[PDB]
Amino acid sequence: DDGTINRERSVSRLAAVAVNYAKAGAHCVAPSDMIDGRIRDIKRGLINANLAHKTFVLSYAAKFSGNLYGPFCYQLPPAGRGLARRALERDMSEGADGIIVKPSTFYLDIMRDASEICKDLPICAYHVSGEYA
Amino acid sequence: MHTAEFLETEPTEISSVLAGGYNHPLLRQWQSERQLTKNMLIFPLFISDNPDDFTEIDSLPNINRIGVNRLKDYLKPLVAKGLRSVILFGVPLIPGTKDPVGTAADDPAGPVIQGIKFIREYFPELYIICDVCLCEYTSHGHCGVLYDDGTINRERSVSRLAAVAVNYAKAGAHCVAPSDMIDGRIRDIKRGLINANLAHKTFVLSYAAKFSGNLYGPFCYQLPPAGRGLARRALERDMSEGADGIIVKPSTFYLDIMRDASEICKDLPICAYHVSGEYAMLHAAAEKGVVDLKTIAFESHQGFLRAGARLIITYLAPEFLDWLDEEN
Amino acid sequence: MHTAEFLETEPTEISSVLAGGYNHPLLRQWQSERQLTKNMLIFPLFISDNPDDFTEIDSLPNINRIGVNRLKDYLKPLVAKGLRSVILFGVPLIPGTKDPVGTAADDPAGPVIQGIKFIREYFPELYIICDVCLCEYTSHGHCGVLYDDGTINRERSVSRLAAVAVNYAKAGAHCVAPSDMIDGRIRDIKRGLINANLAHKTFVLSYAAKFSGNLYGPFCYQLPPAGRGLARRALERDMSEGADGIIVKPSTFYLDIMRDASEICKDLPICAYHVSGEYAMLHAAAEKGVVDLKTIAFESHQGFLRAGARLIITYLAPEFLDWLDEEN
Amino acid sequence: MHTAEFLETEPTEISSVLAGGYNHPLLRQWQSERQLTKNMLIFPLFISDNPDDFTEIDSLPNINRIGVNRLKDYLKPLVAKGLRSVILFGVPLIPGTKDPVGTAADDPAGPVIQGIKFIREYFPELYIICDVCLCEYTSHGHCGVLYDDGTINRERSVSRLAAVAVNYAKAGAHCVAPSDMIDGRIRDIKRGLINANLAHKTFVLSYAAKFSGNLYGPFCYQLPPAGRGLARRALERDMSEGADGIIVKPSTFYLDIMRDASEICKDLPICAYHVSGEYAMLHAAAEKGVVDLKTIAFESHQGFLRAGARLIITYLAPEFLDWLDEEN
Ligand SMILES: [Hg+2]
Ligand SMILES: [Hg+2]
Ligand SMILES: [Hg+2]
Repeated sequence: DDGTINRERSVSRLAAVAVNYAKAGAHCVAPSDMIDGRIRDIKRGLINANLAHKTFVLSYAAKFSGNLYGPFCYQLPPAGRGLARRALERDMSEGADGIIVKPSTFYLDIMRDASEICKDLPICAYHVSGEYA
Repeated sequence: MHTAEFLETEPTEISSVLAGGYNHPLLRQWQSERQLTKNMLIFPLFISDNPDDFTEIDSLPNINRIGVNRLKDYLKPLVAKGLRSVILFGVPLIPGTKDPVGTAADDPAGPVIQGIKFIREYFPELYIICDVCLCEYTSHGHCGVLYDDGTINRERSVSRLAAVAVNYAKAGAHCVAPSDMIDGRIRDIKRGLINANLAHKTFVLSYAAKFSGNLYGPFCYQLPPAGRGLARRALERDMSEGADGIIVKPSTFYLDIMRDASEICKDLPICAYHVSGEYAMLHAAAEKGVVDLKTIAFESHQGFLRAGARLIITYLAPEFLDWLDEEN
Repeated sequence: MHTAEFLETEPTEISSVLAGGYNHPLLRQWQSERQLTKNMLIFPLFISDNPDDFTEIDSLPNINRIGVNRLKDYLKPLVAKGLRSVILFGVPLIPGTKDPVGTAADDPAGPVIQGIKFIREYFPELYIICDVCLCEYTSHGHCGVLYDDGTINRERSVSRLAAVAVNYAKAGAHCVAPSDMIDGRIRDIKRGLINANLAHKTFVLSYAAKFSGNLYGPFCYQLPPAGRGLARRALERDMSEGADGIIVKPSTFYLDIMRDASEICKDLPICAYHVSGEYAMLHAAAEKGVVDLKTIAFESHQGFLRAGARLIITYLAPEFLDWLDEEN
Repeated sequence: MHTAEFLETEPTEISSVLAGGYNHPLLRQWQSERQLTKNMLIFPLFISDNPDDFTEIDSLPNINRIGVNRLKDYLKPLVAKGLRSVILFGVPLIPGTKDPVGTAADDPAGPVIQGIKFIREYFPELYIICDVCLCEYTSHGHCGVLYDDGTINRERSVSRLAAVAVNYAKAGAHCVAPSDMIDGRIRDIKRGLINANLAHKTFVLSYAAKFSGNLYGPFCYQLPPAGRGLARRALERDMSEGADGIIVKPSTFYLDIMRDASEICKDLPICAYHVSGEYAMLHAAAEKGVVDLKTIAFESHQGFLRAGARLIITYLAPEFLDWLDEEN
């Protein structure tokens, strides 16, 4: 009601999509929300949907907010270096098989934390449009 | 008909709810490993030999080639703006001062030393850092004393650099930031300052991490962009050799390295350097409007502070001292 | 009647489902700590003294004893295949060159130095590594300058090895891989290259881990197969002594050690060496059909890359450069 | 004339002299993290359904397909040789026992359970480990209960495996080594043994690390040769799920992984498995003479013990029990 995101709903709704793609024939699903625990659920859903073993959950464990997406909801602070470590460690725990760090070039340190923390998970760098243009 | 499917959930884990730690604008200050002050900003200076100079350089810059008689005006305001430091860059412009050993380097009557005697007196407040390198005062222009139409003569160049290093330090400069990258030049610069009995007054601020990329001028010893291991060995070495603080450059493209710096060199104040490349890249990008300068400037700079740095050498110094004064 | 019993389960834990990270053929590339390129492969060369030589050796080999006048043909193709490096092995075949101090070693007119002057000119592209040892140029043939009908005279042999090491390095070779295993031979080879003012050009690629097993030739200082601790102390030492990169051999039977190598010597490029034994063992095994060569070759080689190595010295080099060109 | 140059040295560092720790033959036993005994060796058994069987398999093997009436002779000697364990492999040969759920699996009258009741009585001394998998007792032959002309039905197959697992364990078997690699099959096999109130008697010896390579038979869920990270996550998981010991296979080509195993699973006895591939590869290699079997056999096996394993599953078991009796 003319406010703030209804977590559990949105999540229940996202996990829904997530699986339909995955039912449709897609190999990977990269949730780009950043709504807490959306991964535990997307993995659980793919499980019941008995697709757990085919789909690669590639989370966006690290989606920060900066003037690099379009010049000028839930989204981690540029200076918050600790959330981002807790936000990875969480998604790793929740089932994520790989993770995404973005933007990239301005957050190599974070990407660096990613590798340490999420050492056994293939890490992916995202060169946001901002950086690009 | 296609209806919105909604999967069946489980109760929310208390360990999936971080979001409340970062909601208010204040908790986004309370999450910053360190907040950006004015006393962090270190302004580079390119003191030219024509004491009447104030020549604009450029690629996107708003940076100059000042002279010792302009200094009391360009510096005046900034300082009243709260500026606490500067990193001197000397610029010989006379027709015959270069040479085979950058002799004109430690030159009691040049840009640098004739700049350092100017501040210590008109602006006793400031804190003087002096870049230490033979690039600019040499005929070939390489950073160091070279051999037979080849490769740098280490021990010589070093013996020569440590020389300058101390003269600055004898002249009245607080800090010396060697920018060569010639092995063991630090052990020597520290030793020299020791005999010269100045060890206890001068802050050796090494450039432990000087990489090579298209970010210094569009297109000698210098670490590879991909070599992540040298850079760790190159820090650990300079830390051992006496360095009291260290420099990582460029910065924004090497936050990971700056990150390694903090771990490795944990007890040494780390400094971030926003190379001109980065700098003129941001302005250039702001003009086409790909982003708004002021926005990208602090993000990029808190990138320094998060990534590890408690100090910064940037050209946006004129700018931040204004900004950091602001609230709403 | 005997019926298939099926126990009663619990809901599947999200932390028991890894399988989706490795299903597509591409995610099995996305899981490899490092993918195998051509620029990793380093080809050993056994340059004989009869410049007309191209004598096949063997146990299972497809390896030879070439001469300096064959070199421009055997090497030609491979290079056009993308080959970027080689590790020279000199072979004196003349009737009187051995001796009490492997004098003929650093010999400006031998296999090795008369090979290294051949490439630097006909194939400037290549990267030359030179094995450094007194085994082959000595009458007794031991690796080092020996005493009275006994045990190696360390300091001598070392003083002598460091000598060769530098001559190669003076001759135009890029890298020097000491293969003795005589204590502190590295500190000295690095020191020598320093005085010789070549420190900054030559890559000391030690053989920090040279064990002893039936894999070099069927059946001096050399580490025990079970001694897992020496090997860690033997690396940490060579790292300290100046080594810029290190070698582990044999390889496939010592992936654990290669693994220790990576941890210990984390910032130093690690190299895997597929000893001839291993090599002729694989061919020999492929002929009886116990496995298909091509299959076992990459598995065994990605064993290097997973286990820790970003470089490799193998005889399957002729082979991989072909293969790595392939897709389906 | 070309004379032997000898560089000028520095006094030998005490920290470059390890060599005295490994000189005598005894100090090379005193350096082994662990010495190889007979009670380490675990012999695999392929108990066929024709109780009169003793059919030789092969690629290089000296391994068979015995029957329950041969068992008291083939086993007799070995045991008197000191053998303390075996890992049973059941072989149904009758024309109609396969099927959609490997029902014939836990079959009180089959190779496996009719083997396990034979030892517990004629050789009470031995220690029985039973491989647990649906590969061999299924029509399709995949390891697990499959779907509609596709991909393994996890939860089913698991529910079915845990079933077998317990029947063996009810039948009188000491250990159960699941060889599937179907996620979470361990949590369940441990849970089952718990309800079945056998948790405290049966040793779950997982195959936490079963990779895929040309070493099992020349040319379902199974980890990639290059995936070094899954294997660490795949161990840490099985350790968590109840596994009391773990298996790494193949072995010699994965000593690094076996190495990770020891670190990760430090408090769990680690076991090395010398897959048939490796095995027939060594014989095959010994025949052409590329090496002498006996030599390569212990090196390769101490490779297990150094790399991390306090147990071993090999076909050279007949052999070592002889050998380990020897001195000179
Ligand atoms: Hg310079
Ligand atoms: Hg040698
Ligand atoms: Hg199986």
